[PDB]
Amino acid sequence: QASVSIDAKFKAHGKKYLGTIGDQYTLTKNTKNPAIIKADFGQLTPENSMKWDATEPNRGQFTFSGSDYLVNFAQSNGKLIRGHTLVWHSQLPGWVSSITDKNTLISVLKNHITTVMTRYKGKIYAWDVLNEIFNEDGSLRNSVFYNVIGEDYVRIAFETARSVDPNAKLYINDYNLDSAGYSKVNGMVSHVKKWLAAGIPIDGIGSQTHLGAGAGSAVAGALNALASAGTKEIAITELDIAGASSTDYVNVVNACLNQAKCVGITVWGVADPDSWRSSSSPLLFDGNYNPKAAYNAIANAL
Ligand SMILES: O[C@@H]1[C@@H](O)[C@@H](O[C@@H]2CO[C@@H](O)[C@H](O)[C@H]2O)OC[C@H]1O
Ligand SMILES: O[C@@H]1[C@@H](O)[C@H](O)OC[C@H]1O
Repeated sequence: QASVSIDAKFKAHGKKYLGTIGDQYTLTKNTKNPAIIKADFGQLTPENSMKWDATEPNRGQFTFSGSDYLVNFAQSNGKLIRGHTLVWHSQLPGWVSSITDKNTLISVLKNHITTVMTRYKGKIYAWDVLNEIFNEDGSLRNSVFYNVIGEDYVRIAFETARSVDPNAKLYINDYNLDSAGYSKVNGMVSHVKKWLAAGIPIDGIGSQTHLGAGAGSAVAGALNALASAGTKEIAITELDIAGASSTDYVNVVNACLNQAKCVGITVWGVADPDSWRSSSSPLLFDGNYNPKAAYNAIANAL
């Protein structure tokens, strides 16, 4: 655990949290990891326990052991939680993707959203209702949901989510929204304006922010551009930067700090060895679960 909590320092600027991710393995693999989470972060996103493949492996049959643990740990330690993720084309059981009937897919889709959201109703700050539904060029991704249900699945998803748990912030998450003018950023903005104008309850836009070294400085403008979509809020949801330089991290932290709609940042992992991009050392803590230079730099910028 670092002595100075960046989550604390960020919140002091009026932000909601600066968090990270977790699940049974990482929260138990050693003493430092959970100690770091408790000491320096204020929000948690289940790394994999809440995805479709892990919550509904077989039609209408749920398995909540893993998610229950993540949620319970967070709730027990005063950490906000971001559910992730309800609708996505990846980490999706074959039984779902094989469905060809629209009404059948809608029934299933709603049942999944409901059963999962209901189980943690009132304990979830924000849900990534939809995840990565855009092609890089701004058009809608042709996932089973899009091919079978069509564009109406967006409305069906958010509206169901909104009714099941009106206390959660409904989000649409996506990566590569890292620079103003990027096709995906424009596609996200234009679609969201359309949807919001149609009455679809979209409370925020989630920007993963999985960056390469040197892409930090361009994040501020992307955030500004996303702000034009018109959602109540926005947030950096799955942050990690190859090289984890202090410059990239401070830039990204400032990108959020100086944008009124950015409620918080969630770093996709605690220490390097546990990173899904470990080979790039893209996290704030190293192999020894010790603060890297970037962590201290972020702290001193706040
Ligand atoms: O295998 C897991 C990965 O899928 C990853 O989780 C994913 C990373 O990519 C993002 O698009 C998704 O939003 C996120 O949930 O990180 C954990 C790995 O173990
Ligand atoms: O432990 C579970 C809890 O996490 C969930 O919120 O409500 C149902 C319980 O069984």
